[PDB]
Amino acid sequence: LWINKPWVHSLLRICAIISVISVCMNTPMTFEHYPPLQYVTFTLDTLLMFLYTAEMIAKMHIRGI
Repeated sequence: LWINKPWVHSLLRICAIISVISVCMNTPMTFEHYPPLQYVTFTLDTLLMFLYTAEMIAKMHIRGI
């Protein structure tokens, strides 16, 4: 349906790459270097978690648990 767009899956893949980058940018030394990076990765993780939870609950609305 709306969440099964041909390009929305590419958006999800790009989001996964962004999540990989963010988790690669989560170190005590990196945060000490740039606490702004700490805030940025927190916000990115929050957005990605929101999107992935939404798509998971939408997907499970059709297929059984």
